[PDB]
Amino acid sequence: VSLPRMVYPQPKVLTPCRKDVLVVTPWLAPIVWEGTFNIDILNEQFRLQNTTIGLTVFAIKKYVAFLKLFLETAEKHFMVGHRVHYYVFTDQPAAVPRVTLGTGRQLSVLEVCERRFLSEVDYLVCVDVDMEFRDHVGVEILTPLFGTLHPSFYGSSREAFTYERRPQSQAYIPKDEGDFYYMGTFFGGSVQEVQRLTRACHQAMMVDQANGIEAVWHDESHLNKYLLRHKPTKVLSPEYLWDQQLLGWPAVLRKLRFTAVP
Ligand SMILES: [Hg+2]
Ligand SMILES: [Hg+2]
Ligand SMILES: [Hg+2]
Ligand SMILES: [Hg+2]
Repeated sequence: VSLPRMVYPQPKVLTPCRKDVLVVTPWLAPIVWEGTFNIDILNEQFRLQNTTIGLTVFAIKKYVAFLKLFLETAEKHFMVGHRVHYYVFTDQPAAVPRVTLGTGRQLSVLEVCERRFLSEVDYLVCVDVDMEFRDHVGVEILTPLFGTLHPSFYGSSREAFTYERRPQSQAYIPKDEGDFYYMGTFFGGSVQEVQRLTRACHQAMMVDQANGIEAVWHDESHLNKYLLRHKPTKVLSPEYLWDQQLLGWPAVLRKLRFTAVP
């Protein structure tokens, strides 16, 4: 469908969008920083497709305590105006707080890549519960396949990346390979691409088990190997995954959108 008439500043062909950061990968995937996107344009494009976003979180044992703040802040900041289905995976279904949701937003509690996700959402976003949203996280992230730059490693050279370095692991990446170091959380994409990813990692991890080896950073090591060989269609800047107690608030981050809880 066509967009309506809209009034916004003209893009400036001869002005770089940012002079401080890389805003596109060498496979031409956007890297999402504040200033790169017009949110009104993007909201129109996604609303016109009647987009549903699923948000999955695991909350097991003590981690259930974090659900209240997680959901309440997602309600303020996550995909506001779009259809959202939260999927909470928990060992304690009765301890899930009753959080009031906006219209068009729903929550399922699943007691601990089901096909149920295909018929229900267009995109899946996979995060941890011990976080809170502090600023806009919206449709600018949505794409067939995305990962987020680990906040501790975005300025690192590939040699310093904590990839799995042992050739006997399926997650092995040598010193002369690697684009970015993606954090093993906050990834997502179309349901198809997310299921392909989780299926690949799950098979690689079982191969490692049979061979008596466990990757240095577990799930995250294997995510890094997957996204090296299957380039994400967007990459999110560390605005999308921050720890301000550990890392402060550098000038390169104009927004801190989704952050560790004390
Ligand atoms: Hg710009
Ligand atoms: Hg997921
Ligand atoms: Hg896995
Ligand atoms: Hg993975």
